[PDB]
Amino acid sequence: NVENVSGVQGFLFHTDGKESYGHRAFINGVEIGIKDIETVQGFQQIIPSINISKSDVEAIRKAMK
Amino acid sequence: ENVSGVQGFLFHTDGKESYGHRAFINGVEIGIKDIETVQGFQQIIPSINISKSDVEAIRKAMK
Amino acid sequence: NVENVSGVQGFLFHTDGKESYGHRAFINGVEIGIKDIETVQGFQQIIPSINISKSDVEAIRKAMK
Amino acid sequence: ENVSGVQGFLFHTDGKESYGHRAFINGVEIGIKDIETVQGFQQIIPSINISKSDVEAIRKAMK
Amino acid sequence: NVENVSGVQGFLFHTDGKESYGHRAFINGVEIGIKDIETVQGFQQIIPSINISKSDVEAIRKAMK
Amino acid sequence: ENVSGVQGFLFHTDGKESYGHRAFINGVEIGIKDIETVQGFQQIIPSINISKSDVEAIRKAMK
Amino acid sequence: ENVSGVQGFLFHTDGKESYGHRAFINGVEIGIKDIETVQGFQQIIPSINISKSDVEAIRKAMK
Amino acid sequence: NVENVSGVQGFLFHTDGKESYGHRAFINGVEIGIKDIETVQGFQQIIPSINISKSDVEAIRKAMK
Repeated sequence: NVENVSGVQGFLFHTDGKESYGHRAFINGVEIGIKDIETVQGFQQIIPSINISKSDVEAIRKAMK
Repeated sequence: ENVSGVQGFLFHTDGKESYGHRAFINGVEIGIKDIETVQGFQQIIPSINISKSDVEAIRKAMK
Repeated sequence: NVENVSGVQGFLFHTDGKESYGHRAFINGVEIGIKDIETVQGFQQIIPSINISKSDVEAIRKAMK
Repeated sequence: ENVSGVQGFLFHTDGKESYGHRAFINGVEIGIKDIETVQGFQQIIPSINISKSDVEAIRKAMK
Repeated sequence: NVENVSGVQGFLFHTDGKESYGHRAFINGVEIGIKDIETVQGFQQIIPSINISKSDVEAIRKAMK
Repeated sequence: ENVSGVQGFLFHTDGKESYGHRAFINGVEIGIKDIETVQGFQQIIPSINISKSDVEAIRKAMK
Repeated sequence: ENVSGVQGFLFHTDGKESYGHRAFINGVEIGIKDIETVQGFQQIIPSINISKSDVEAIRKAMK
Repeated sequence: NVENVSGVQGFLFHTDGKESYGHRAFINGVEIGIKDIETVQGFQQIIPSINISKSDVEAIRKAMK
């Protein structure tokens, strides 16, 4: 819809399942772990935050180059 | 602009012979195992119906 | 108008004339036949659906590379 | 974004010497034989009037 | 503002001064003369129509490659 | 999208030493002789004020 | 379109060990010394919170 | 949000601190000084105008190539 001023493309992801892996993100094609909730809430201001099951992360990694 | 860095769609059939949920994500076809992941990606990409008999043709059109 | 999230460019086409060829589509420059109405209704969620006479398909093919 | 993958326009003249309906579609000029096809493409590209005497100049400007 | 579906970039131009040169246009970087008013009204549906004095056409040509 | 195929701006000064109206059109600087042309291009590109003393610096920033 | 010619974001932490205000501007990471500059760039780019412990990972994702 | 017709990307900058450097601008990646207020008000019609402390200009220069 509207232009992306941030120079950041990607999303935060986590699971609400029984085996959490914390919060992680794809940022410009680079997967990282997020250690602090402050950082999660900061990036929630500029990129989407979605749910991904632990069993599906491997497949998402291959699609995100 | 597309802030998510994701282009593609989820697809499945409601016919009698399900192939589960799959997706094209940035030109890469993957299977999706869990409904949590389906609903997560439904927040950022479209989700459409494709019959099992038509998947082969859609595969050739994509990538 | 609005951005294309689907990564799909093209259209469905069919004729309402006397000699139907079923439903077909151009998807990212690739022409395919569509076998099932479920697939037609699915792609109608993301790409246009237009009418093309059987006599005009040959000319449209050459324009769509 | 243009989801249809089609860029161009239909053109015809309402003058006394018709040349039918034609179109530039993705830089390729074609003739259109049937009104069903004209109305189909009118859903996704503009349709304008061009006199027969001006088609040669428009051809040179396109492609 | 909104996307250009026509595959045409340019403008019609004419002068209302004392020495008219008729209607002309830049279409995709190519300057052409327009012979018939039907064509002027057709292209007015998809590209702007502006006034350019005869004395200024030479300078506009050099800017339009 | 910009349908006009023109990117740039008109510029002039209202100071005591006018340099007339000029424009950058697609990275090419030109002089404009007639007010009809100024008002024509004001329909499709912005028109701003630039002092004579600042034109040299704007020229270096453009093209 | 982005008229400012600036893509990026300001970042800081509200934790106990501040690293001040920093920014990624067109893929270049810089420190910002003065609040006037922070408020100036807040007019044109987003400003987000990043914990000190996460800056290393964000650096690797950027540039 | 909306398209940039001007062919100009950048911003004006100045400080309201104790040691002013006047008005300056980045125009298409080129830093210039602005001598006259007429020019400042003209470019304020097409590009943003922001505050930058004198102490921070050096860092902004390196980010703006």
